[PDB]
Amino acid sequence: GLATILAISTATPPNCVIQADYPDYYFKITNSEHMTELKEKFRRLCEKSMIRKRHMCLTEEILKANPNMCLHMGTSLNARQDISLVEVPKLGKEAATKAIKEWGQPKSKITHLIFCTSAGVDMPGADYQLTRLLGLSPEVKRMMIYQQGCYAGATVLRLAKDLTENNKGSRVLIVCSENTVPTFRGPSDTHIDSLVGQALFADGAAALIVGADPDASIERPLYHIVSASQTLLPDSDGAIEGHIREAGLTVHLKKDVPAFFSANIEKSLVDAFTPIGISDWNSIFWIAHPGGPAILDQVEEKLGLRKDKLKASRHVMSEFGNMSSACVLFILDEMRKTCLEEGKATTGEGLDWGVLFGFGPGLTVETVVLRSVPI
Amino acid sequence: GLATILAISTATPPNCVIQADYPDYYFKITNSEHMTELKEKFRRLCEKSMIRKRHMCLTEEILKANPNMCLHMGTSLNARQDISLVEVPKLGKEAATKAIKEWGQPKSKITHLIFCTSAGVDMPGADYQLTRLLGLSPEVKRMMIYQQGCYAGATVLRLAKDLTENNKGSRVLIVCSENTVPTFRGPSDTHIDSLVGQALFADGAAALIVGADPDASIERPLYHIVSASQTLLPDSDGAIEGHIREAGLTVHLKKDVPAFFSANIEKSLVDAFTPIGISDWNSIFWIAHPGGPAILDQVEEKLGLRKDKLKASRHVMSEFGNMSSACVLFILDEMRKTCLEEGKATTGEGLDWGVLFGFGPGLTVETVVLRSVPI
Repeated sequence: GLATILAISTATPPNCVIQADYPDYYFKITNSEHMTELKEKFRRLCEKSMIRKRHMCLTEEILKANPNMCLHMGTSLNARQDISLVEVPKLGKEAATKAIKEWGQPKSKITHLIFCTSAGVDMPGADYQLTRLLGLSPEVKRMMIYQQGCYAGATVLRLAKDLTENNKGSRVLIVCSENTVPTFRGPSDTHIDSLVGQALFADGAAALIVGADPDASIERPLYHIVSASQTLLPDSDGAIEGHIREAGLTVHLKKDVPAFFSANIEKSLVDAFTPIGISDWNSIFWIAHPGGPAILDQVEEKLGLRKDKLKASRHVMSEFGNMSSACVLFILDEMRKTCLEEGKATTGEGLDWGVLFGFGPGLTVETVVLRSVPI
Repeated sequence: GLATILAISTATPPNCVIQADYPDYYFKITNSEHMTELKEKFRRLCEKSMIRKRHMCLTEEILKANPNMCLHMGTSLNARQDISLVEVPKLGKEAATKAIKEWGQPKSKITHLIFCTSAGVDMPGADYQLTRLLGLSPEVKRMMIYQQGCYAGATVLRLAKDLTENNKGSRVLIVCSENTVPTFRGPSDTHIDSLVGQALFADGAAALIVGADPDASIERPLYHIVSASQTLLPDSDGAIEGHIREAGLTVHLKKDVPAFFSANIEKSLVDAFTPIGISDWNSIFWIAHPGGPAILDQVEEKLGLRKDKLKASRHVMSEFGNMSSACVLFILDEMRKTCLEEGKATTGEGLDWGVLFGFGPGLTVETVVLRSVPI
């Protein structure tokens, strides 16, 4: 067969933050109102993010209950773990139940589970928690993908393709669940790159069903996963790092990040699409992890993409912020729903071939070649 | 093709502790010599461990510099991470270099990397570090398996099987690297289960090359990975837990653990060997994760295994202790070397079919069916 996405669903915590209001709220709750210049910098970061709103399980009440999380470097990993380790599989279950209901088959037919998160590690992991919460078969074959950051929404597709194509009749449930509990922290003039995360990161979960031999009388293909590649970018060592410490997950970013991704992305397109015979990057549909807005702007400019190629990707970023691995799965869901509602000829904006990109630490570009499905 | 192990190598840190001396050493370096009854309990645990020696990168000198690690619950994750995150890929590279040398092919033919550890998470992960240290191709397809504990030496074989068999010509490098840095801590009267870990856990790394289409002119099969299953045991929730906290990785064990594994292991054997037609568990060769010695004793008793079926597994436990995911890979290396030197007819103690078991949190039994290779 050929790995095929059969259902997609998403979930977010009910609490949302309006990005226009976030600088005042953030500098107040972190006791940082004396940092007037830094607050103006943060306002500019929030304005430039092109995020309208973000969902966050971290409410004002929870932050007031956890003052060490509101320090810049407060000893707080235990408080963060206590919140996030429950929230990650809970939000994952919400998305998974909806995807399983869309699919419409018995959960006993789920043979594999891939769980992905960077919001907190535990033994047994979130894959175990989700298996028990859902009532999956105890013999479900689990793969727990921890702490791989913003490219792992593509990673899980790369993994799912090999799992489903090498196991006749297998059905893989994929769940990505991300949140800001590990990364939220007070500001510091010494650490501007942390501020970037505070402007961008958000909560969300997405779930998919994948199989390589869809039964046309009961299942409905949405996308086919044709190929999946991964590469490290030259000379990019150390550009993005995240450390799990006593103060939570600390983020470290170098100024050069968008230039690294935009200068190297065409190589990934050439390598992925030369065997297909496609070289017109405007003739394919696009899903690009959008959590770095300058990355997409510079990729668009470097490649000469028409300004609407990234519309679905930028829409998810506007309405949800950087939900890490879940973003590209939300974008797939946005695209297939918008294409159905608008009467497009395919789930890929009327086009047959598409590309899905994950970007993250390494640097690392994950490149997935997709095919759409008619109407 | 069919996933085939083509090379195996191992590595350990040079420092080792003799188990007969460890109760005195451990109770001195943790400033706990007044706890005489607890020390006697620890002596009995160390004696019943059937471990002769363990390798550990944690030295007396390093422990003296990290007093927070010597308390039972001292704030110490940062100090642990600082040691472990460099040691994990360093020891992994040592094993990987040896395995690639045995294999004898250029490192540029490695298309995939699986890295597995529970000794500390970082972004980018140990897979990235190993890629750069080894000079693997930037386009190597990486899978980072973090925090899955003592069954993950079987997990990586399950993963490698699907990766190699779905990608023609692919060659996967597997590296498992474990250490005691996150778990070492001082003793406590009300946490005897943590004391168990202090008697058992050890450092080590193993590396393998796997491919599904071995070229007999240049490559040398050692074992074939025929099937790979995973299951959760009934009624076992919470029997083993490990939490990543400000004090490091804390371990929590209920008393019933060996009985859970021994009561349920025959179901896994029947499920795995029914398509092959085997029911005599003495007629297959055995690789069993040995880090819980009572588990192997009860499995041996329950199934009626003859007294030397578990010899290779217990030998690795005796000479190296519980190195978590790396143990079963050490046992595979020990078995194929012993069989070569004893003039056995196959790499599986003269037998054709074998079973490899990982045991870990969940509970979770991973069951891998192997075939040996002749002489």
